[PDB]
Order: sequence, then structure tokens, then C-alpha cells
Amino acid sequence: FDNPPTNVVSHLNGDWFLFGDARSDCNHVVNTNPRNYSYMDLNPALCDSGKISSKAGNSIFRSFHFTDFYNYTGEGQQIIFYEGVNFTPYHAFKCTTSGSNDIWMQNKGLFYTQVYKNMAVYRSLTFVNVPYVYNGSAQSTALCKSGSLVLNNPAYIAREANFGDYYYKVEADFYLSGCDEYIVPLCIFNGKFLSNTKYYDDSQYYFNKDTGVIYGLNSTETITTGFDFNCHYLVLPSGNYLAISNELLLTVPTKAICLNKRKDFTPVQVVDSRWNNARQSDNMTAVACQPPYCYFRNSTTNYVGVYDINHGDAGFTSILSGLLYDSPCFSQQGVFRYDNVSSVWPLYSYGRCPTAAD
Amino acid sequence: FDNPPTNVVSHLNGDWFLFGDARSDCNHVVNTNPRNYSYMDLNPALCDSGKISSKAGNSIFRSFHFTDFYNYTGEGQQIIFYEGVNFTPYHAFKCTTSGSNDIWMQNKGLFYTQVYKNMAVYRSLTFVNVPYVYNGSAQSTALCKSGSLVLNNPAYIAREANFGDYYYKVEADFYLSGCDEYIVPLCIFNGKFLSNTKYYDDSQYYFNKDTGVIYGLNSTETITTGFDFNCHYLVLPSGNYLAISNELLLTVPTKAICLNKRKDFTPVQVVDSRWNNARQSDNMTAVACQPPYCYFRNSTTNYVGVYDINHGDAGFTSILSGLLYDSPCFSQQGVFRYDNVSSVWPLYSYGRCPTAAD
Ligand SMILES: *[C@@H]1O[C@H](CO)[C@@H](O[C@@H]2O[C@H](CO)[C@@H](O)[C@H](O)[C@H]2NC(C)=O)[C@H](O)[C@H]1NC(C)=O
Ligand SMILES: *[C@@H]1O[C@H](CO)[C@@H](O[C@@H]2O[C@H](CO)[C@@H](O)[C@H](O)[C@H]2NC(C)=O)[C@H](O)[C@H]1NC(C)=O
Ligand SMILES: CO[C@]1(C(=O)O)C[C@H](OC(C)=O)[C@@H](NC(C)=O)[C@H]([C@H](O)[C@H](O)COC(C)=O)O1
Ligand SMILES: CO[C@]1(C(=O)O)C[C@H](OC(C)=O)[C@@H](NC(C)=O)[C@H]([C@H](O)[C@H](O)COC(C)=O)O1
Ligand SMILES: *[C@@H]1O[C@H](CO)[C@@H](O)[C@H](O)[C@H]1NC(C)=O
Ligand SMILES: *[C@@H]1O[C@H](CO)[C@@H](O)[C@H](O)[C@H]1NC(C)=O
Ligand SMILES: *[C@@H]1O[C@H](CO)[C@@H](O)[C@H](O)[C@H]1NC(C)=O
Ligand SMILES: *[C@@H]1O[C@H](CO)[C@@H](O)[C@H](O)[C@H]1NC(C)=O
Ligand SMILES: *[C@@H]1O[C@H](CO)[C@@H](O)[C@H](O)[C@H]1NC(C)=O
Ligand SMILES: *[C@@H]1O[C@H](CO)[C@@H](O)[C@H](O)[C@H]1NC(C)=O
Ligand SMILES: *[C@@H]1O[C@H](CO)[C@@H](O)[C@H](O)[C@H]1NC(C)=O
Ligand SMILES: *[C@@H]1O[C@H](CO)[C@@H](O)[C@H](O)[C@H]1NC(C)=O
Ligand SMILES: *[C@@H]1O[C@H](CO)[C@@H](O)[C@H](O)[C@H]1NC(C)=O
Ligand SMILES: *[C@@H]1O[C@H](CO)[C@@H](O)[C@H](O)[C@H]1NC(C)=O
Ligand SMILES: [K+]
Ligand SMILES: [K+]
Repeated sequence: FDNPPTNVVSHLNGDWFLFGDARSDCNHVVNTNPRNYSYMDLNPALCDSGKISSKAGNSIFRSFHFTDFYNYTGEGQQIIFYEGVNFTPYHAFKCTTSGSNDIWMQNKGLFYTQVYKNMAVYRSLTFVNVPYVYNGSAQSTALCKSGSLVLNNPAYIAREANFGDYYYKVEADFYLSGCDEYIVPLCIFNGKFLSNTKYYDDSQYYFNKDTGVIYGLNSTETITTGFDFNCHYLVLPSGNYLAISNELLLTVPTKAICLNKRKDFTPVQVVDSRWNNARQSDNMTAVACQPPYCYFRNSTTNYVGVYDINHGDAGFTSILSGLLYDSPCFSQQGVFRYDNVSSVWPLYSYGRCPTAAD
Repeated sequence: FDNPPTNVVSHLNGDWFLFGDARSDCNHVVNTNPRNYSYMDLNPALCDSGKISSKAGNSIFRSFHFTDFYNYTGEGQQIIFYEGVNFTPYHAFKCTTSGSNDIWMQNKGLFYTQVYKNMAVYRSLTFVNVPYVYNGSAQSTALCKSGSLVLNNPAYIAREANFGDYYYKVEADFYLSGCDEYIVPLCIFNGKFLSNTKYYDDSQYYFNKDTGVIYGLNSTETITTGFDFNCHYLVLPSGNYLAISNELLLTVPTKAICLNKRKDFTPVQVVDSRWNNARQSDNMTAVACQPPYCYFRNSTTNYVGVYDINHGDAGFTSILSGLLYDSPCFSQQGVFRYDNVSSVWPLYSYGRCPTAAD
């Protein structure tokens, strides 16, 4: 008898949910010709399960920030993630041509940190639009963009006619409702921002009108180039808020991650989402995935897909294969198929776990 | 054979530490006459261990906020707490005679929440003085006090000579060094605060000069009585900060909980700290003590001490008795003395845990 920790994602019972991308997007097949499921790492037998929310070409972070939006939606006791690759150093995203992808990688890590931590204590994740009211005559403006990627959360509001510089103070009202908690971005350009001969230091506050909490960020960088849009990811309660800009452009949330249905602490499972080695990936989801709230799974091999080089890999297919059955014990080291005896002590475990005793 | 979960605090190996009060203060005995150890729930055999930091009449919260200060100091992999009673509804603390003990109970809960969460990931806790510089000629003033309890953290700075009201903006610089992280209070009077015929709305911000993060609290209550000093407990990095007051009195930290030596996630153990039923206690440490970061232990009986009615209880002596030996498995349900087989599945477990399988 053998009960080793196994390198899979699985589930204790039927109460689970997976968020993903093309590699687990059953619907994508309609856009293959001829129709072919080999682009998937997920087993197509799971296509009717109702336990998957995935979109080819997307990721939760990508949908959070950009106009390229998929309404990821799901509920379960155990949450599993196999997405992230659709925002990587490969995309070379920066708000401006003299920006920094490293900043955006930092943003990515901070975002997934909050997602993973919160999905260990909430059953349900979806996206909600955040309504806001701005009183001026200025409209929103797409200041942050690169190729096909256009930032739309937070929104930037243009300067009013009457102002000749960016030293002004303006505000908008944004209202959070419908969820137990909300993940929203609070961001600034952290750097010396040149506009019409003057260098600015972006400043943005959010204010909960009823709790009275102020969350703010002021620019502190002294560099005049190679800077970008630094974001923090706030986990906020329902309420009515002001977004108060003290310098540069007013920014306000337009989308939130909607967290609902508090649950007993249940660690999430995260699968490394990367490209074939020919493309630059990042380890930000690994950084974000820590005990006790998350188990991280990765293959030992290069991603080499059979459909194309970036889709349908033996290693990741193996990892996802655990979704085809129930497993009793989840641990840092892997999943144990039996709940009785093992040769190693499971670490940070969840479920019915074996003893490594005599 | 029998391996039930047991209602004790214990330790996996010798790497542990206990924070407490008189009920575990070996030194107190010098202040008994004749000398008598029966005031303790801790076994005196542990008096030479070097693994206890306790002071009769004190608590970590009490020392955090008030002039009645004990420098709680300790390091261990597994941290245990048996303190809190020395700040309870019994003490009837309020900043003013028309204040609110309920507010202070809320403060207590919020504080212990941060302590317990952080001591699951740091080995070391102590107190550090927080130096600050205020530029005015005004001195500190003890605005919040009740009987023998006098608040000294945060400090209040009096108004300057030149000001005739409390609508002013002033600041101090405070510097955090020597620790990985710091717990500091950010507080305001949350209410309509009457001074010389005018009603004020307290406002206080802290600003990290290098990260550029602003943490602020503004008063939102409309009541003119029955309000008090609402605190939030920030977990901050080393750095140089400004305390920026926008209304009422400037407040600034004078003491921090010093968190050092990051460790692998290890749940803390907390023992209910209460008075005999003749006195009003509270459940704020229970509220603060949640999975997966904390296990809470409580006796099933009234606290009835043998030394006096509030010292030396059979139930709590029993709970602490587990410190006299090593135990392999810690769980929500209790401590299992054996790592092999049990009849229940340990929940949120830490250590070498038994299987409830056939
Ligand atoms: C954060 O940045 C804002 C905007 O720069 C600061 O507010 C401005 O501060 C300068 C003083 O250096 C004044 O000249 C402006 O009038 C202020 N603008 C406002 C209030 O809209 C703000 O003080 C910074 N917050 C801090 C340091 O906590
Ligand atoms: C938090 O409270 C402060 C102090 O009341 C507010 O700052 C004052 O706001 C009033 C406007 O209602 C002005 O009359 C004062 O001049 C301001 N004092 C200052 C800036 O020192 C502040 O706006 C509040 N913060 C919010 C609402 O985010
Ligand atoms: C109009 O040309 C410039 C300028 O020098 O003013 C070029 C300037 O480009 C620079 C400095 O590399 C751009 N600022 C930034 C940080 O990208 C700056 C801004 O895009 C532009 O001023 C609008 O700024 C705001 C705050 O909306 O535009
Ligand atoms: C001087 O008498 C009074 C006053 O009406 O002004 C009584 C006043 O007592 C009240 C309103 O119950 C006190 N304010 C509060 C909230 O306790 C108030 C303050 O203690 C005093 O004004 C000092 O206030 C500040 C901000 O230092 O003092
Ligand atoms: C996403 O889908 C959920 C479920 O249908 C819905 O409640 C929510 O409003 C949607 N969010 C959008 C479209 O932003
Ligand atoms: C992520 O990558 C950096 C190197 O770029 C490394 O320092 C860090 O340890 C990595 N973290 C994880 C969790 O793999
Ligand atoms: C995943 O494993 C592959 C192959 O060992 C390795 O190249 C890669 O760095 C790992 N990814 C992370 C995020 O650790
Ligand atoms: C599906 O794609 C795989 C991998 O490219 C290929 O071997 C196979 O011919 C395809 N099947 C069909 C029916 O096109
Ligand atoms: C462990 O469980 C497996 C599967 O039921 C079984 O083959 C083996 O005998 C068990 N070992 C025990 C109970 O010691
Ligand atoms: C508390 O004790 C520790 C250890 O001796 C010391 O480093 C620290 O400065 C003390 N804190 C005080 C006295 O505020
Ligand atoms: C604390 O006491 C209140 C009643 O005052 C109760 O609602 C709450 O559930 C209690 N919490 C715990 C953890 O015992
Ligand atoms: C501890 O147990 C006692 C006796 O059952 C009970 O009265 C008390 O409410 C409990 N305390 C907490 C914080 O639950
Ligand atoms: C210690 O106190 C206990 C409980 O009050 C009492 O029974 C005993 O007489 C005391 N012992 C001494 C030596 O005073
Ligand atoms: C459990 O361990 C105890 C103590 O060693 C022993 O008495 C008992 O036989 C063990 N049961 C097993 C190994 O099934
Ligand atoms: K801004
Ligand atoms: K203040």
C-alpha cells in the first residue's frame, strides 16, 4: 500500500469551483475548426458540471482592470484557480511607453493575494459594476493603455475646463452594494509626472462616509521616467464612498470583485498559469499563494501543448485530472487519496488526513 | 485505548511562550505573606522555565494603552496567552464620565485580533517606545482617564497658545524602527465633541513618508453624549511617519507592539481570561480568537479561586496543566496526546495528528 502526496488539484466532495482560461474553457471549442478539445488541460468530461468559469484569453486580473472583460462567476466551498497567464511580462503592459511592467507585476501579485485570501472565507465570487457620480462636466479618459489593453478600472476623470494645471482637488461618489465585501483598486502614478512643463505627484484618497475611514496614497518616487501606475487592492465593506483626488487626475473604481457568503476557512488551490518557456511568464501567483490559505501546484516540466505550443500540456493535464474524483486530504505537499495512513505528515492540511505514525 | 481531544494548552516541543497575568506570575509570590503560590493557575514547577512573561494586575492591552505598564516580552514558535481580565467591563473604563465602556470593549477585541493574527507568524513580541517630535510649544495632556487608569498611548497634544478653537491642523513626526512590524493605535473621539460652546468632529491621519500610504479616521457619529475614543490597530512597517491632526487634539503613538522574527504559520493558543461571575467580564478575546490562526480554550465552570475568589481555579489550572508536557496535535476541538488514532477528525490542526479512519 502506497499513499503519497499527489500533485493534483481535487475536491473533498462535490462542493467546488474552478476559475480559468482557455485551458479550461469548454465553450472555446465552438471557435475551433474543426472542433477539437485538445486545447484544454481540463478533462472535457467536466464540461457539463456547472463548476467552471473560464474564458479563453482572459484572467481575473485582466478582467478586473481592463476593457477586455469576462464576468468570472462562481461559488463553492473549495475554490480552485488555473489562470493568470493572460497578464504576464509577455504582454509587456505599461501605462505609457516609458512605464514599467515590473510595477504591473507587483500589482498582479497584490491583487491575487487578496483574491486567494478572501476566497478561503467566501463561497462566492463575481464581478459587479461600481456606480459613481462625478459632478463636473469632464468625462473619463483612457490615460493608461498599451496595444489591445486599455485600463478601465479605476477610471480617470479629465480635468475641468477652468483649470490650467493639475494642482486641483476634485471628488466623485462611488457606492458599494450587493456583496459582503468588495475588492477595489486604489492607484496612483508613483513618480514625477510631467505635464505641460510641470512635474506632479499624484494623490488619491477614498473615504467611507459612514465608517469614517480614509485610505490614501501619495506619490513618493523621485524618478521622472520608468515609473507607472501603482495599485493597492482594498477589501472594503458595503457603503457610500468619496474618491477625493488632491493632485493629477481623479481616479475612481468602476468594477469590484464581489465577495459573498461567508464560509468556514477552506484553503484555495492554485495552479501555476504560465506560457511555454519561449515566452516570459512570472511567479506572482506563487508569491500570492501562501499557507495556510492556499496550496500551490506546478508541473515539473516546460509547458508543451499539443494543440498549439501553449495549449494542451501533459503536466498540467495531470494536475487538473484530480478534479475527476474526490480526495480526502489536502496539504502543502499535495493531495492524499487515502485518509488512513501515510509515510509523511501532511502540512497545513485540510480534510480527513492520514497519520504517519507506526 | 483512548485519544480524545483534551481541554488544555500545551506545546509540540520546548519552543513555546506564555503571556499572562497574576495567575501565571511567578514573581508575585514575593508579594504574598506568608509566601504562597496558590494564587496561580500555572504550575509553579514552570517558574524556572524562562518561557513566561506575566504580571499580576496587568494585560497586554492594558500595557499598550495606559501608564500602568509592564514590558511583556517573549519569543517562541507556539505562543500561548492567558491574560485580558485586567481590562474588562468590571473596570468600567471610559475616557470621560459620559463615555462608553462598550467602545473600549470594541477596542479590546480589535487589538487582540491583531496580536493573535500576528503572533501566528512572528516568534517575538515585546514593547517599544515610539519616539516622536512635535514642533509647537504645547505639551501632552491626559485627556482620557478613569480612576487609576490613565491613557498614555496614543498621546494627546494640547492646543497651541495662539489658537482659540479646535479647527486647526498640526502635525508630529513619529519613527518606527527595530522591528519587522509594529502594532500602533490610530484613534479618534467618534462623536459630537463639545468644547467652549462648539461641537467638534475629531480627525486624525497617519502618513508613511516613504510608502506614501495615508491611514485616516474621521468622526462620523452624531451623538453628543455616550461616545468615546474609537481605536483602530494598524500593523505597520518600519519607517518615518507623520501624525497629521485636522481637528480636535493631535494624537500620536507612544508605544508599539514590536513584532520580530518571521516564522512558519503556527496557530496561537488563547485561554479565556475572566473574573469570578460576581464581576462582569467580556468575550472580546474569544471574538478575536478564530481559526485558522488561534485555538480558544475555556473551562466549563465559574472561576472559583482558592487563594481568593479570583485566583487559583481548578478548571483553569487544568487547562494550563498541559504546559507540563509535550503534545503532538493541536486542533479546534482540543489537544490530542497521541498522534496515531482517534475517533474524531481534528479540525484546523497543527502538529502530528491522528487519523479517525478504520
Ligand atoms: C498628499 O498629496 C496632496 C496633494 O499634493 C497634499 O495636499 C497638497 O499639499 C500641498 C502642500 O505641499 C498644498 O500646496 C496643496 O494645497 C495640498 N492640496 C490639497 C490639500 O488638495 C497632501 O498634503 C498629501 N497628504 C499627506 C502629506 O498626508
Ligand atoms: C476629515 O476631517 C477633516 C477635519 O474636519 C476635514 O478637513 C476639514 O474639512 C472642512 C470642510 O468641511 C474644512 O472647513 C477644513 O478646512 C478642513 N480642515 C483641514 C483640511 O485641515 C477633511 O476634509 C475630512 N477628510 C475627508 C472628508 O476625507
Ligand atoms: C503633451 O505631451 C506631454 C507633456 O509633456 O505634457 C508628454 C508627456 O510625456 C512624457 C513626460 O514622457 C506626458 N506625460 C507623461 C507622464 O506621459 C504628458 C501627459 O500625457 C499630458 O500632459 C496629459 O497629462 C494628464 C495628467 O492628463 O503629455
Ligand atoms: C470646559 O468644560 C467643557 C466644555 O464645555 O468646554 C465641558 C465638556 O464636557 C461635556 C461636553 O460633557 C468637555 N467636553 C467633553 C466632550 O468632555 C470640554 C473639554 O474637556 C474641554 O473643552 C477641553 O477640550 C479639548 C478638546 O481639550 O470641557
Ligand atoms: C456577473 O454575473 C453575475 C451573475 O449573473 C451578475 O449578478 C453580475 O451582475 C454580473 N456582473 C457584471 C455584468 O458586471
Ligand atoms: C519569485 O521570483 C523571484 C525572482 O524573480 C524570487 O526572488 C522569489 O523567491 C520567487 N517567489 C516564489 C514564491 O517563487
Ligand atoms: C514551475 O515549475 C517549472 C518547471 O520546474 C519552473 O520552471 C517554474 O519556475 C515554476 N513556476 C513557479 C511559479 O514556481
Ligand atoms: C485535434 O488536435 C490534435 C492535436 O493537434 C490532433 O492530433 C488531432 O488531429 C485533432 N483532432 C481533430 C478531430 O481535428
Ligand atoms: C489504507 O486504506 C487502503 C484503502 O482502503 C487499504 O488498502 C489499506 O489496508 C489501509 N491501511 C490501513 C487501514 O492500515
Ligand atoms: C522591553 O524589553 C525588551 C527586552 O529587554 C527591550 O528590548 C525593550 O526595549 C523594552 N521596551 C520598553 C522598555 O519599552
Ligand atoms: C460574544 O458575546 C456576544 C453577546 O454579547 C455574542 O453575540 C457573540 O456571539 C459572542 N462571541 C463569541 C465568540 O463568544
Ligand atoms: C467560558 O465558559 C463559561 C462557563 O461555561 C461561560 O460562562 C463563558 O461565557 C465562557 N466564556 C467565553 C468567552 O465563551
Ligand atoms: C496557601 O493558601 C491556601 C489557600 O488559601 C491555604 O489553604 C494555605 O493555608 C496557604 N499556605 C500557606 C503556607 O500559607
Ligand atoms: C496508539 O498509540 C498508543 C500509545 O503508543 C498505543 O497504546 C496504541 O496501541 C496505538 N494504537 C495504534 C497504533 O493503533
Ligand atoms: K489623483
Ligand atoms: K485629531
